[PDB]
Amino acid sequence: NINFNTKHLRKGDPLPPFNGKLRVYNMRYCPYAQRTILALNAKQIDYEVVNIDLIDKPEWLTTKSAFAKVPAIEIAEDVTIYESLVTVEYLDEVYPKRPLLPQDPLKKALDKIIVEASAPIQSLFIKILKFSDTVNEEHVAAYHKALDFIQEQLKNRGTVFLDGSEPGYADYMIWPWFERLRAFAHDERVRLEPSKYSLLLEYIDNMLKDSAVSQYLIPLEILAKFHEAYTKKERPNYELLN
Ligand SMILES: N[C@@H](CCC(=O)N[C@@H](CS)C(=O)NCC(=O)O)C(=O)O
Ligand SMILES: [K+]
Ligand SMILES: [K+]
Ligand SMILES: [K+]
Repeated sequence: NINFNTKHLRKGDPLPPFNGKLRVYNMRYCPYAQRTILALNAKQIDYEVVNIDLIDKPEWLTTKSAFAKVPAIEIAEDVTIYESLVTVEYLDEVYPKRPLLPQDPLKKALDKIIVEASAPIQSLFIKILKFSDTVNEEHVAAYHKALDFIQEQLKNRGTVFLDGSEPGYADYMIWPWFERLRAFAHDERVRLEPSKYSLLLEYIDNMLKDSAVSQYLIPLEILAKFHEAYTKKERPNYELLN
């Protein structure tokens, strides 16, 4: 029912009036904002998306998102939450069905640790994307430590997904970087050796089939095109899907 690909709004664009639907201030290619989409999808919460041009930001953005970042959710008129993990934790507390976070505090903590474990991945991706020349071997090594740790958590838990037979917070909150890893899979510093990472590669295949993931997937040729702008220092085209 939801259109993920309405125009990204720029300075001079009007602010659509609140209409009752929970609203996400998003940008289609933002992995951080993707966390909020995944959560909303998995929990089957009705919502609407307002896309934001991050190069030429709407004047009224900081009104909704103090740090001028995405995502932000608006849960009522002029009442907003931002910071991706903050938004997801709010939705999990207020919408009880399909709980993303473990109820047991210890298990909850482990999930958050796992998410933190993906920082080196988040880091390598943004470096390769925007500061590619500065990418050294500590970055690449840290990234591999990151993958090792995550795979091992999955191995130890023995389940299909980090959070069980259905993906949960840990899965969804790291997923966007795995979605992106797929498009970096022919840069040599990212490609995964299939013996070492066969369990992780299998998990990624299964994630692609989760309906919260699949309905929001970016076709890989589109994502590569998008990334291309950055590596050339071009002005982003936010409308490739529209
Ligand atoms: N810690 C924040 C970070 C989110 C973030 O970095 N959003 C980026 C987009 S990928 C952004 O809005 N950058 C604003 C800019 O272009 O200055 C979160 O988890 O929500
Ligand atoms: K980014
Ligand atoms: K960033
Ligand atoms: K390309």
